[PDB]
Amino acid sequence: VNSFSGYLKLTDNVYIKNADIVEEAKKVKPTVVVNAANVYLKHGGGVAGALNKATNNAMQVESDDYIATNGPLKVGGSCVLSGHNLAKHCLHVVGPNVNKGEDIQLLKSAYENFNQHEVLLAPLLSAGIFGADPIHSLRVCVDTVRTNVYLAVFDKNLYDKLVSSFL
Ligand SMILES: CO[C@H]1O[C@H](COP(=O)(O)OP(=O)(O)OC[C@H]2O[C@@H](n3cnc4c(N)ncnc43)[C@H](O)[C@@H]2O)[C@@H](O)[C@H]1O
Repeated sequence: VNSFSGYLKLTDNVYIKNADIVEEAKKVKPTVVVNAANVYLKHGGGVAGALNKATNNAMQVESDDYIATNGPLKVGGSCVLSGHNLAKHCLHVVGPNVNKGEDIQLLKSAYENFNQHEVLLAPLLSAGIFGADPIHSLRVCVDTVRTNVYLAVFDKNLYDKLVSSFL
């Protein structure tokens, strides 16, 4: 469990690696993998689609069942579901959809959900299709998360820009 390796330490509790979060989950066997979700847990692409594909669609079946019973999440909110074959648990976190006008301050609330877990494998919330500036998402993560977060950044150019901008 939690076999993290090859990360660059950014702060006392935030680590970063240029990697596909799916390949990391398979190597690391984390207690918790974070999904960058929407409020309906419809895992249509990005991190969410990659995680769902790696669970052979079991994540989407489980998510549909949960939402049908319980209703949508709130923006900035989260829910723990099974991690299936990738992790013990998946923490589905809804960052704000900045491009659609949702309040970017909810990125703080989104990252605050990480603090209920001692160690997490995670992506940069809202930094893809939701349109938040990745450097900003990293800054909010560093300022908000107090537990141990291992960030997987798939794109090499972005990873280099994030590490350069942080260094
Ligand atoms: C389309 O629907 C989905 O996207 C919506 C949520 O959008 P988001 O902006 O919060 O998250 P996204 O996943 O787009 O990117 C977050 C960050 O992870 C990077 N990245 C992408 N794939 C990655 C991978 N396999 N491994 C590591 N890093 C990855 C991105 O380059 C970006 O920096 C929601 O509706 C959801 O169902």
